[PDB]
Amino acid sequence: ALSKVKLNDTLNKDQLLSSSKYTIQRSTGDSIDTPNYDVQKHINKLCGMLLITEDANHKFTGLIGMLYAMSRLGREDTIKILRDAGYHVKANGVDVTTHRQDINGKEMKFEVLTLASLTTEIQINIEIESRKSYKKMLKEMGEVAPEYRHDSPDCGMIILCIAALVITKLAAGDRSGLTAVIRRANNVLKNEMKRYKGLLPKDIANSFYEVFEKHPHFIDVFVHFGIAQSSTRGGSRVEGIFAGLFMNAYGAGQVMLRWGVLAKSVKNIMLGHASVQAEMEQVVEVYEYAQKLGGEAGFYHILNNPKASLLSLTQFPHFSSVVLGNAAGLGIMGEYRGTPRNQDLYDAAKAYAEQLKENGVINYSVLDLTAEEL
Amino acid sequence: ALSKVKLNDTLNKDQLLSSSKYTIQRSTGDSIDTPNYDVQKHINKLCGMLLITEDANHKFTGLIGMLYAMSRLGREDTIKILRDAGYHVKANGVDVTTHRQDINGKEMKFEVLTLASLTTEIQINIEIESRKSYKKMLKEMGEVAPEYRHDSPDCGMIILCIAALVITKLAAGDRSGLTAVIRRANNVLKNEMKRYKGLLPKDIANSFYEVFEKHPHFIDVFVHFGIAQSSTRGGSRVEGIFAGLFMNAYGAGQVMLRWGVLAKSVKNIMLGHASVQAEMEQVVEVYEYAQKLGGEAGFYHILNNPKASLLSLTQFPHFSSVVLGNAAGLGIMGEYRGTPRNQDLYDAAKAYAEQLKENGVINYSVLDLTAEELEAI
RNA sequence: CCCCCCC
RNA sequence: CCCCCCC
RNA sequence: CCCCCCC
Ligand SMILES: O[B-](O)(O)O
Ligand SMILES: O[B-](O)(O)O
Repeated sequence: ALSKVKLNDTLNKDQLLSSSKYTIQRSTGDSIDTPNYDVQKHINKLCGMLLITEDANHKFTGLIGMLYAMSRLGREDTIKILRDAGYHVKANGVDVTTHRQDINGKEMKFEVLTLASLTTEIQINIEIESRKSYKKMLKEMGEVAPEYRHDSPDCGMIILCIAALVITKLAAGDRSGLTAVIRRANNVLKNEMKRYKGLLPKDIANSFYEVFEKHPHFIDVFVHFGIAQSSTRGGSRVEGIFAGLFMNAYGAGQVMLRWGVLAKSVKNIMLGHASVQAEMEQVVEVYEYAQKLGGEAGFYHILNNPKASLLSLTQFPHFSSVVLGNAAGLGIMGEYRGTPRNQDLYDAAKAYAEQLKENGVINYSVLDLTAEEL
Repeated sequence: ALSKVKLNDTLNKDQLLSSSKYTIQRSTGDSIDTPNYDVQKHINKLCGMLLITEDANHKFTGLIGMLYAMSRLGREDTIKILRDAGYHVKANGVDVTTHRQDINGKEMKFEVLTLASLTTEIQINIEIESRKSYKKMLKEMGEVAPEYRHDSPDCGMIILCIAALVITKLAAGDRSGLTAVIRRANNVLKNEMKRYKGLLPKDIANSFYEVFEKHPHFIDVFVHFGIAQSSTRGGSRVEGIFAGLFMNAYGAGQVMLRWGVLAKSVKNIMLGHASVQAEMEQVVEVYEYAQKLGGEAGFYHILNNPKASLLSLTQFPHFSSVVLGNAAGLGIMGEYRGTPRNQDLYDAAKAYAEQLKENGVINYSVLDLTAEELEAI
């Protein structure tokens, strides 16, 4: 039978990768700081110091943010996530030590962390500049409220909130999302920006973009932290904001998959086209593959998962075009940098979708109506 | 087939979070007082002291209320709830000690608790001001009845009754509910307010609002206490009031879910609309998800559970609008701060719902009627 | 190669 | 982001 | 909040 002449390449390719007899292990570099729960409070204070600092130097915030996420996971778990990801790790133990240095003649004491990635000389400067901003703040308002200070438990998570926004736009893979990252960091997180002078979306977002670009293993660390954080029973409102923003990243780099379901849901006529119907057998394969993977597939593009390519609908020019057309006709795309391979099908689908948002007839068969006198 | 082109994002997102291989542990701060059952009676007396005090300082009532809830749970269980929630806890043992201090020259004895959160100096002042209010009360009525005194077992739970009302309106997350909290604390809990001069709904409600804002882990403690309390076989009438008020919180921050079932139940015509029908596949996913979670989902918004966002119907502009319309047409909303994304669908649904409350024909097929002679009646 | 919107 | 009523 | 009769 001609029905038997088929080959499920999408499923078979996944099968090949899922059933590997051998494994690779990547060298991360020299050393990774793995802070445990004991150091967590200190990192939160360090995060707060950057947040209180007016016109702060967010060169290290991306890395500091990562340290806080790791301190929440705790040494044991963070090492486990690094090893499970496929990395050879030389773990550096983070401990609190008192450093004595004479700044402006007067000998001063500082509580610093034993970090390889962060110098003790740069750590003291974060505290130095924060104290300047704190005394200026104390001079302006007399007494500083718990909301405006570096001590606040929200501090670490506030920084990680923009990290969740960076992760949201990593699918583009070129820092193009930065504008949207800043925009959203202003709409959401508005109250947080009021309390902290150092909450500079652009500055912090670039720092995280840099850390994820320079250290791709940290993106795996963050994604797994975010999931672990989102597994919690409850928490603060800032922790709720983070969880929401982190979940906005789920399904990034696979918008066509969701827009495809939309086109079906709105019943765009162009889906029934002969050239679109030819692709159907194979488009179902990818949808069934996406269904099979479940939650796992959500962060496939964020973390550069090799199997992310398998979820592409771009390989089907006709279906992608009607899907993209429907999205344009419903006015839901833009400035989406996706181009339709078949222009005629796109234009036809865009036209029908534009006509759909003008009509709308009531389907009385859906409702459980008895004696109708309507 | 085009029927196969689907993706259950709601279910998959939950699956991802439910199957986490790794865990986070949060630092609560420095120390949390974990009082055991032995200290429970003392806290109830302290609660009673604030309740007998005319124009009492309810600055610490939110925290004292939490201590009573923890003393009912008992050290072991409270530590367990804190650890299960995802918090690193340095437990402080609460013990009763006698403190001698000379107030107005005369050396006085006081029974105080070894609390980190509450100073022994502030504890004595609660007792000092209560004694003043007690002697004034003794001068007014001669003999003080068991209902009017601080000794009463209801005291601790009376304070926790307004804590249940605060928890009821935490979904708004901005203290906006305070007006309703006070209002309800007057309708319900009316007899309790008669017996206690210090039962100031506004003052106590703000204290609990503050404690839940400053210490988010305490909201987890309270919710779990409330469930544990509501698991009881029986109790006092005040304990019954609490249980009822605590259960009013179940499903807060998810009113649209319940109003959606209402729209279906009343058979609002606008549900059959083309743009509403397109969303249907996905709206069922969330309803089935809510059905799957069961009782767990009830306090998802109260405790800032990460998965609470997944229960939102706001992501479906058309369905939400008809649901909100039906709620307005039936006159059940207001002043609900929810805005319909599709105005035309809302107005159409509001109109139909208004027409529904005017009609009403009897459906005789529902009843198990045999030989019908009602048409003659 | 894949990706690219909004929230 | 989510939420927001009444009881 | 719930409840509220009779036997
Ligand atoms: O543990 B180290 O090497 O002191 O940082
Ligand atoms: O147990 B403590 O430390 O005495 O309160």
